[PDB]
Amino acid sequence: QFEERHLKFLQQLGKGNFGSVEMCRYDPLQDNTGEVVAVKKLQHSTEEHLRDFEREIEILKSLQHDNIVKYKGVCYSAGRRNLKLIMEYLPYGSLRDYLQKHKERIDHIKLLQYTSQICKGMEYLGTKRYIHRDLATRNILVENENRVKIGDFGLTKVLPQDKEYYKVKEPGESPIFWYAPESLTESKFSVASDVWSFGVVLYELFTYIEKSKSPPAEFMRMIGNDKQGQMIVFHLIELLKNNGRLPRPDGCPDEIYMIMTECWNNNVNQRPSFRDLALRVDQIRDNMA
Ligand SMILES: Cc1cnc(Nc2ccc(C3CCN(C)CC3)c(F)c2)nc1Nc1ccc(F)c(NS(=O)(=O)C(C)(C)C)c1
Repeated sequence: QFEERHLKFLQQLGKGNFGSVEMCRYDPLQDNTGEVVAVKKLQHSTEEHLRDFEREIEILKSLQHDNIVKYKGVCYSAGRRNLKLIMEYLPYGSLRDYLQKHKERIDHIKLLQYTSQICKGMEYLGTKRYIHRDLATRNILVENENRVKIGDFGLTKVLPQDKEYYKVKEPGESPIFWYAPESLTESKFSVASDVWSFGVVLYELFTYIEKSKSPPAEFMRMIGNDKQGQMIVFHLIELLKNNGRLPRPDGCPDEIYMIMTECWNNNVNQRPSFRDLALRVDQIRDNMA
């Protein structure tokens, strides 16, 4: 629906796993009344990466929800090379940077508002049998001080119709410090592993992205920064199997940390559902106010 002729590059917002996002202005009338949008593109437009990207575009086009970033369309060069994904532009950036910038103004009730919105988005994903796999505060965008949206689906996979997990081991490597143990061991991704990584997201939120307190920093301090390469993963594995966990962030109430640790259950079936998570978070929020 979008003509590359009319996309005006303004800035690069960020570059991730094989892709980049740019702030552009769609101005077809050339009269500077066009709207600012986000444009996602691939940087090695391989045929693998391109059909992965087309599956991602279909997934996003199929999602409609207040806490999911709005798909707007696609734009492709002459022929079908240089496929680009057009999305709404959220003006406050990732939840990670936003939380780091306004940490003295954002109180715990606000953190829980964000948490509840994240779990409603994730529950919508699950009702569509989608597994996000990559959920992290860097992937959560801020539309304004009262609304956040899950903002990238480059790793989202559709569950097989006959099973509740999806096995995928991708070249290059991903956020091991957000990954469930079964995803480190057997490359199994499921709603429950998304729940584990939501627990890590909640941890993130209550650390306010303090420098010492990132999951990579805490985990590599717990396993020792002396170790190298592949062995990192191995040690992480057993750190998780001896119930080594991320610590309670400073100032976090014990019930929020208990939600965190309950999503960090080694037993995949004993992890809470996103609807129960929203329930508990909304009732804690109600209690605080
Ligand atoms: C869809 C979308 C709609 N709007 C915005 N708005 C937006 C506004 C402001 C800033 C920053 C503020 C100031 N700094 C310095 C520069 C920009 C911003 F980064 C984004 N972003 C979007 N996607 C996006 C963009 C960039 C990213 F890195 C990520 N991360 S990502 O998912 O992991 C991955 C890299 C895609 C794998 C996602």
